[PDB]
Amino acid sequence: GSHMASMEMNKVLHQDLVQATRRILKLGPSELRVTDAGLICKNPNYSVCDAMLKTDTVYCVEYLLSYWESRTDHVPCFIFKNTGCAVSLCCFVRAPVKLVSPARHVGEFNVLKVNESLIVTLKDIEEIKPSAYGVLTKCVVRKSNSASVFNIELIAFGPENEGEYENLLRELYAKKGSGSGGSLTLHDLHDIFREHPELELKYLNMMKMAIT
Repeated sequence: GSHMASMEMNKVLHQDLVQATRRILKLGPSELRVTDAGLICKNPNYSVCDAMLKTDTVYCVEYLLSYWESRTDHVPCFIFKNTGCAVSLCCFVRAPVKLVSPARHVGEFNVLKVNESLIVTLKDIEEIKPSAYGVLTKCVVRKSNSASVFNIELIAFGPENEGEYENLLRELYAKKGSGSGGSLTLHDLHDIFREHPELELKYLNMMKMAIT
């Protein structure tokens, strides 16, 4: 989390973030490029890991950003890059300060050319997402009709069944909110899931219904 952080603590953090990225994004075994752990929390211009995204596949980008924030205590910054025939999501502990390509922040629909950086942060997602309780923002990459271009859409998702979702939240409230009026926030979820990882699987498994 700083240039003076110990190698030992950095290695645990690096392993945590890499494993969580594979799990939360449901990546195949070869779909994550990992930067050497020796670089973490020093030069901010290097990512920790880059996820190689498939097209037409839902990715839980808001939840991943929120998880990283919970583990690092820094504001994460993920950057979509088009390497010619694939999009990578390059995951940084903190925003880089010099990028190879000109950069802009996501909206709901985006066209991603090669040698463009497309930044997504929690601040961007908060601006774009609905106000409804419990929504999570996902991203989907689509093949463009144009060569060397991909489209990236951000989509709101909710639970498949309200009642089963409510029953899961009840299990979380039995572990205990930090939100307005004692309601659970996503940061409450990360804290509970740290101690109850079986509930985290049950939660993510149900957040699969695109919202109107």
